[PDB]
Amino acid sequence: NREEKILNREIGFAIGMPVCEFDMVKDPEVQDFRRNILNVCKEAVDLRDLNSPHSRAMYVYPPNVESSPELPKHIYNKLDKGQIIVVIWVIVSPNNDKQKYTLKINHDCVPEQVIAEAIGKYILKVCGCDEYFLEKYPLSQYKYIRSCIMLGRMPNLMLMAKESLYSQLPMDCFTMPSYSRKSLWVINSALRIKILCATYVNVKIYVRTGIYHGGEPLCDNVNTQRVPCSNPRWNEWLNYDIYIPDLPRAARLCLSICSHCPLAWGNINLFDYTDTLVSGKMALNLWPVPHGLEDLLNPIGVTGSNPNKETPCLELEFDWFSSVVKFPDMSVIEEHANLRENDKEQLKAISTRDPLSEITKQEKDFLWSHRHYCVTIPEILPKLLLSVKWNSRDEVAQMYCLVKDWPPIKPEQAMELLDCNYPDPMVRGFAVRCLEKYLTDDKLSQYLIQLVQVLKYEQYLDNLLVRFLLKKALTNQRIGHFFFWHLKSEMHNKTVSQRFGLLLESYCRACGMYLKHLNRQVEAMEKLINLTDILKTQKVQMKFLVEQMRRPDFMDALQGFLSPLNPAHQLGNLRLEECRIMSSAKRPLWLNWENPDIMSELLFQNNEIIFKNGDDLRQDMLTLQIIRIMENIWQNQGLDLRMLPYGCLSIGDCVGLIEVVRNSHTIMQIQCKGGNSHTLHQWLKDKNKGEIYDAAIDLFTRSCAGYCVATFILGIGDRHNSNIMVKDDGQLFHIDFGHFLDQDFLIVISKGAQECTKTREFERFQEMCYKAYLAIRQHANLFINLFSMMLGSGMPELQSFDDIAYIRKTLALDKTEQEALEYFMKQMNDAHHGG
Ligand SMILES: Cc1nc(NC(=O)N2CCC[C@H]2C(N)=O)sc1-c1ccnc(C(C)(C)C(F)(F)F)c1
Repeated sequence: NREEKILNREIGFAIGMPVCEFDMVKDPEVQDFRRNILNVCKEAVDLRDLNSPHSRAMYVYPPNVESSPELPKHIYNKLDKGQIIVVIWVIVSPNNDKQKYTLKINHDCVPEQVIAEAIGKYILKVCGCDEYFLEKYPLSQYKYIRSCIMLGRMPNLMLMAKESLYSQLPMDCFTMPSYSRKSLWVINSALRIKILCATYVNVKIYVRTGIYHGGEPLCDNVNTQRVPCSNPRWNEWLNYDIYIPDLPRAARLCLSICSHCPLAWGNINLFDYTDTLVSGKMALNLWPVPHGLEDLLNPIGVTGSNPNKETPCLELEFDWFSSVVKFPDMSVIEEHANLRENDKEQLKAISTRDPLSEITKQEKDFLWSHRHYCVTIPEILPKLLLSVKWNSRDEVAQMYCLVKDWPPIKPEQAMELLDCNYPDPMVRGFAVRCLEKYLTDDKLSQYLIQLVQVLKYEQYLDNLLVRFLLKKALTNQRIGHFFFWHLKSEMHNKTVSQRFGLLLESYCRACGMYLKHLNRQVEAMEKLINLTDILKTQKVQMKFLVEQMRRPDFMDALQGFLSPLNPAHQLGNLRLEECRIMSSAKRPLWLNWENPDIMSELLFQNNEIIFKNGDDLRQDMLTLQIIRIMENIWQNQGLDLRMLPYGCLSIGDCVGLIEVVRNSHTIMQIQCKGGNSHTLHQWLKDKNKGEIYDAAIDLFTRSCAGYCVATFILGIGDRHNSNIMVKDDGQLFHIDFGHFLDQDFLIVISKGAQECTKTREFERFQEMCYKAYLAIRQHANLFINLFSMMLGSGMPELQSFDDIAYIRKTLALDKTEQEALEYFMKQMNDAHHGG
């Protein structure tokens, strides 16, 4: 076929695993997933082609927008009576002559008004990248115009006739592949499950078991007798304290061959995606030794079986009811389940506490009793759920009248419900139902790294989170682009390869034309991915890389595609001269691309990117996104702390891409230390003289107050002279993040004086440093939720809550607002010896 086979090899390249290899998968829980049940995502395509070509265009080019419509008061003061001056680079002649035009327009206007003033047949293109002003959003909402107003930059916006884009987007529609087309509450018996034997036991060995719903034990942890290692003929019908109807929906039984150190752990759902209590013999390969865990079991893991079949396999014999028993529908459960001194104040004391606050059982019973009032205060839902034992049918039934009827909570609050705890299929249903309705495309863009890692927390392959993420990826090629590259990064993990290959190929069938560009991205990456592996010492390196991009096969894949950091950055022919290799630890690729846009000179004549291959960049993105929200809740309250949360994307295993800031000058190891202690201020002064000397100092403090407290609140690592850089408008920021939660700058704030503490400018630096954590400690629930969502990300730092206790220490969440003022002051006056 010319429509089925046209796509099934492009897909095999854009995932790296042939669709044939997943056609031959014998596991019954893949074919049911891939069938038309997910292919209702074609409705997403129906959404993206509803009103052609405007709907198609808004799909293909996603606006980059700020989540804050109303411009803040200080940014409003950054404007001349709330007015921005923008240059319009009209092109009319067929030649290269450009007719520019300058306009003074109210910052609350719209691209339609810009079109009307400059002169609907035209669209505004950001001059130097394929950023397009298309939909009816205010000018100041776009990140380009908002950043222009913030930095006082001169905004550049060329005019292009719409036909130059409407006719530049060939259509590519959706063709389906060949695969297009008792009750557990009436039994009376304890949980009685047999261990047969282990096929590949490794050298009194016993199976330690237990029922878990979360990290919470659901009964006594039944064990086996101590058989000899040679012949593990267990054959034991272990009797669990858990009565079978009491088994909850997500109650994966946890095996542990234990020599009480677990030789091998493994989770197995006590249900399945069709709500069937697993029966019959089951030979499952067990997962390797727990990663940094000395627990009695390892419920911190994935359900199902191990794809690697060389691991010790244990044989099990589940319940034999001589029939099939199904978990009741939610209607039957719901039918089954069918004051101001502290009953209103203690509740608010709980709600305002972080989810990491260990709720006492004496207070868990208080939370449990006031179900009828905790429903009125929404932000307590993450804590009411933990106030319920999953040992019981009646307890969980009582909750299912609450979390199903719970009024929706704010999206950053509903993102905690998708962690390792809260593993109920309906808790995550509520979390995703809130995340769909309230989360916006740029907040989703920030939080997508979190949402990808919580696919692994839902127990079946056809989640509702999968549906949400796929539908969003089929409407913007930023959710699509970054979702695709997140999954491609997490393909190399065998644990989630089965999920993520199917998810990827579900996306590669309905993304559209972008797949080719996506392939051209992947191809362009896999040469660089190859190139780095070829590379794994500079002049030979420089000439080798020049030779390796001058070849026609290499130069073909490395030209005319889009940046994996920004598809709006239309990469053209490589600037062969300005591409080099650093003398760094992993030797990343400094790569420069000329802009095929006619007028490259406005934003940037050339596009610069760092290509790291060897270091994980999920923690780097985690730091940069925490920085982004911290800035957005500092620069929305009027505390004009200035910083740069820039682009970062890990494209595979420990391989990724970083947008170079060319404005930010050399590292301070040379820009300040010259690879004397007065170099930084002198260099900043000689590069900024006159009446402009205010901001170049004024924005330095606001660029050092917000990063001394960010490196504090999140416990970020050491700040060497090779880790910090500085712009020329006084801005500085940190670039080499990574692992965390584990004076030259002083004289600049005092404007060159060798004595700084006595100065008033140092005092204002302190008084904005304090206001920095005044609101960050007011917004701690968001940060705790975000940190908690990355526990199963595989990051070596976020393994358990014992590491998120570090941010608890740094923010001191237990103390009162007045008492927390001196908490930072102690370490702050310890760092610089007085303040
Ligand atoms: C965001 C960003 N902007 C840069 N800017 C220049 O390097 N510039 C700016 C122009 C000249 C050049 C220079 N020598 O000054 S670097 C950088 C960055 C971000 C993250 N990690 C790194 C490295 C180099 C430490 C790593 F780890 F990748 F090797 C760099």
